[PDB]
Amino acid sequence: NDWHFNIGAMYEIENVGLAEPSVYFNAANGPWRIALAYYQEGPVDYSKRGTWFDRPELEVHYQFLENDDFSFGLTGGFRNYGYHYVDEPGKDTANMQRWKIAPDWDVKLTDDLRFNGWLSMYKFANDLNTTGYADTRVETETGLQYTFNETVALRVNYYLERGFNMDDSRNNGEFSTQEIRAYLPLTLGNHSVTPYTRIGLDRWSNDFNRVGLFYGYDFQNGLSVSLEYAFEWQDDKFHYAGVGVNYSFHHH
Ligand SMILES: CCCCCCCCOCCOCCOCCOCCO
Ligand SMILES: CCCCCCCCOCCOCCOCCOCCO
Repeated sequence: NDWHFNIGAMYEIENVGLAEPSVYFNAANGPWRIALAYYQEGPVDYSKRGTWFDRPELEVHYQFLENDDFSFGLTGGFRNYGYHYVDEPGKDTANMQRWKIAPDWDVKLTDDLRFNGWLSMYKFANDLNTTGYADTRVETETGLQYTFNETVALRVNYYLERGFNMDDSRNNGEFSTQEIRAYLPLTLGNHSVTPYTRIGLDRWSNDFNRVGLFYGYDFQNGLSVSLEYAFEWQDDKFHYAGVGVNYSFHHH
């Protein structure tokens, strides 16, 4: 079968502040896909330093079935969160892993309408007292896709993320987030434009909205780039900007 490879890089900025460079490489053959990525997050002014962390990751995806009427796959993943704390009590480092098992599906309802989504089951282990994370988490984004034509499609999804603790007497990091996410994927030749919105339904930890715009360009020579902006707020204003480059090449 054909070996499909991808290599890429991204640089994101989240300021209310954070600089986040990352790279990745993935290979696919038949129903299998293996992805490796490295992500780092720290203050934009780390030069002045402060707490930061890196996030190596290995994911494997398997496609059980891929037909027009029904498609389903599964991804297994592992990540380590390497924290480096600055000017804070306790040890200055911590390592917490995240194990992920997540099915994804796409089911045809009509020639124009589809029901798709994914669901991730997570386990977090080690240094959770320092880290503050709940040891268990479930997340899901599932919904409907109405396709106008090859150029436009509408997607409206329900989103849920929640943290639980298997450890009966520990309530650290527990939370619940529910949202409605709408996207309007536009494909224009080599251009890709996807304006989207996140409508907060409710969230509690221990109304929030976001509007954004994704843009991607494909040079059709294996190279593609992307730019994206997002604005989130409560009453709490946050800004997000990101740029990326991907190079696609196959085998056989
Ligand atoms: C095969 C191509 C790899 C493409 C680069 C992706 C980056 C992969 O991870 C590098 C690991 O970064 C350093 C940390 O020490 C390793 C910890 O174990 C993490 C599991 O991947
Ligand atoms: C930038 C996105 C443009 C895409 C437009 C498609 C809009 C489609 O309809 C979305 C309708 O759903 C709205 C949100 O859910 C209701 C909110 O919850 C109620 C009270 O908080």
